Amino acid sequence: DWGYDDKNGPEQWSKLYPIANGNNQSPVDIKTSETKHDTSLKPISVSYNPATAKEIINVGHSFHVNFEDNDNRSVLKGGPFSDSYRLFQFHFHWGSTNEHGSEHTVDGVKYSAELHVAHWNSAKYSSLAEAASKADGLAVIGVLMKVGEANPKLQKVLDALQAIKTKGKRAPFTNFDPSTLLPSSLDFWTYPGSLTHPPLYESVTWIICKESISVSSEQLAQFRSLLSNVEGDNAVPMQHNNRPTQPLKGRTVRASF
Ligand SMILES: [Zn+2]
Repeated sequence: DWGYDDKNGPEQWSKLYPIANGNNQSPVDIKTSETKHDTSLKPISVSYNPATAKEIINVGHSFHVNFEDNDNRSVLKGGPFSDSYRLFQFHFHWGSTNEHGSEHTVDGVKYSAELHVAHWNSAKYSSLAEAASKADGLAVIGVLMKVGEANPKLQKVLDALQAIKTKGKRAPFTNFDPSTLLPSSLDFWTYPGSLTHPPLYESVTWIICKESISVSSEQLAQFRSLLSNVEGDNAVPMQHNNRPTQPLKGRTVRASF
């Protein structure tokens, strides 16, 4: 079983998942002096239907907000993509303290947390399960979260956590459009990469926003007070779930700006 502690964590993952030492691993440090501006990149277009919001789940290492993905009610288009990608989930990563917590870094700078909005290629594939292992199967928008002012758009999500405190708990989570969590500028970086935890498939086209969103110290505390243990066991707070940055191995990070 994999996690984030020292026995089962990022430095150990290569034992059952050798792709952890692959050539297209994520996250990465984005060095802005080494990025290549690409005039061919189109604007990012998101069109999400709040009716697709389904469920919030404590998954032990994190929590997930899942969406109905049976049709194209909620889609990502544009950027580097010719295909339409269907929303299926969003989640966050965070760290032990405010000083770290993001997965991607920019010129070496670590942010406090990171939002991931994940989609699958419904133009080419019939299901998430099919798409997840294909090079062009997944598209994830990453948004760096900078500690500062409380973010009111996080409210519904944070209010839901009291109902899913321990591992395996789940609740309906409905009528929510996660494009409300995105920054006002959708200027972005893009590079070919991977899932940031097992199974670590190199199936993700990353879209990293240039503009951060805010999160308060107390909002981050709410993430960290989720519990990784099952109900009735000794409490084990979910202190962190960010992977260290990985070698670019010659990949190019492109800029839309
Ligand atoms: Zn993630």
